Amino acid sequence: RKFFVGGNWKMDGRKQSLGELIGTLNAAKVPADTEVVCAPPTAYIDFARQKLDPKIAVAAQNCYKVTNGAFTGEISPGMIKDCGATWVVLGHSERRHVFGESDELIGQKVAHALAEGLGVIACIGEKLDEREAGITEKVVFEQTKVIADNVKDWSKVVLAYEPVWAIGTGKTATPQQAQEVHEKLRGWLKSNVSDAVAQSTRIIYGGSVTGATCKELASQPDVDGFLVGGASLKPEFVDIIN
Amino acid sequence: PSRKFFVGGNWKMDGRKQSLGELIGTLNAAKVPADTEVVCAPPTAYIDFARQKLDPKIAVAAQNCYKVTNGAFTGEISPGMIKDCGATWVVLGHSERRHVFGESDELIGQKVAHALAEGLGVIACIGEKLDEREAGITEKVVFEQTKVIADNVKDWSKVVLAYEPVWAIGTGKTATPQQAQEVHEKLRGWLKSNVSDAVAQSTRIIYGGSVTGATCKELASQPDVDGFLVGGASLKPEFVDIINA
Repeated sequence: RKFFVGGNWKMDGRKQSLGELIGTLNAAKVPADTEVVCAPPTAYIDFARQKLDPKIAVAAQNCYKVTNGAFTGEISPGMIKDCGATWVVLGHSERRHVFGESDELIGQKVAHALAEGLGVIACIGEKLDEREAGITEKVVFEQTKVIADNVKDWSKVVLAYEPVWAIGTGKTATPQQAQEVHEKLRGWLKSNVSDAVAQSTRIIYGGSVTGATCKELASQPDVDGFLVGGASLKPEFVDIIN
Repeated sequence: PSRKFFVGGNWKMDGRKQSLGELIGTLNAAKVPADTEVVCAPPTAYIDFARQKLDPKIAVAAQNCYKVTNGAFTGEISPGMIKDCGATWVVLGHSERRHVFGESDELIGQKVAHALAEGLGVIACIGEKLDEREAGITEKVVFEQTKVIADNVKDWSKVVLAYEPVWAIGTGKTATPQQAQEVHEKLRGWLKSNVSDAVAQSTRIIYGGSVTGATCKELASQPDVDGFLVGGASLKPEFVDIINA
């Protein structure tokens, strides 16, 4: 499986700050066995695609489902494609847990984005209370199932496990924990979909990853990459890529 | 002095470079009169593209924004971002935001204050729904909406008010030019009563009801109508005719 690194550029964006990042990425080495995706704020997808080296892909942070009037609402897959992005991030923790996007809405979005010919980074994760309460497997699995129900071809899908307790709470993950949760994901895919799908499908980690903690996580047999939050905005993002 | 005629195009669409670029091309090629202030509000995804094709004379607006932010960057575009992308206006309180996405009067006020703080112009939308109008409360509803905006405005220099007769949009009710003038006249009066004579005389109040190439000139002739917030016609060639009303 090709190693997969995504950068979730959640920020109060500017052409100057974004430009600097891009210049840095453009000058950076992308290892040959690696696929890199950057997701700017929506206003900057076009700008980013224009400045970024084609070696690096662009993702939208979100999209809407089949549109129903209401254009002031979210960017459509058509727009995302039009602006030259080839991926979308869906079910990201912030959308799930701050903005209240439903499991069903996410599944609908995945289906729509895929139909419109985008790649999908589909995000799942348990909350802390859930972690402690021994319902992590049940929670991620149900989340995955709804995403899975909306995927015909997995070739353009990447799963991102984001244990929420790894944003905004006081607890930390380890290469061990990542493997456990990650290993289980593949098993669900193997029984539920296919062994071929389970083998080829990248499962990336989205807990808070830093240049400090990236290498051990990468070494795990079932961690195929990262969905990076704050670190994506830093020079250490390059270290993460490598 | 006379209020400068103001025309905004509310480009609510599933946007494309090709269609948008063509529309901008048409505007660039048109003889936009010096005496008309023209503003185009594309989808967010196209907040930097238009400003890269449209004529400098033409001004770009965001369709919405957020108030003070905290985390949650995936949320609405900020005023800083809008400015950064070269837009100098934002449309706030648009009926679609109020009546479909449920934006509160309070939220709109916070947005107005923040947008102005950050150096943007504001197109502030007000208007009454059909039940409100039937119940005889048109003035009450629009005055209250206007009060909320007003409470968040210090300098009116960079504000334009747009009256949207929500009651006559998608309902089967038709607003007559006479009806539009009545609402516009009342709103100016509120400004006079509640802010200043100078503000009342100087503030553009633009019409956000259905306007077309065939109807623009009669509407523009109304004494208290300072221009338009153009919806669907703004995506069409007759948008130039409207500009020239």
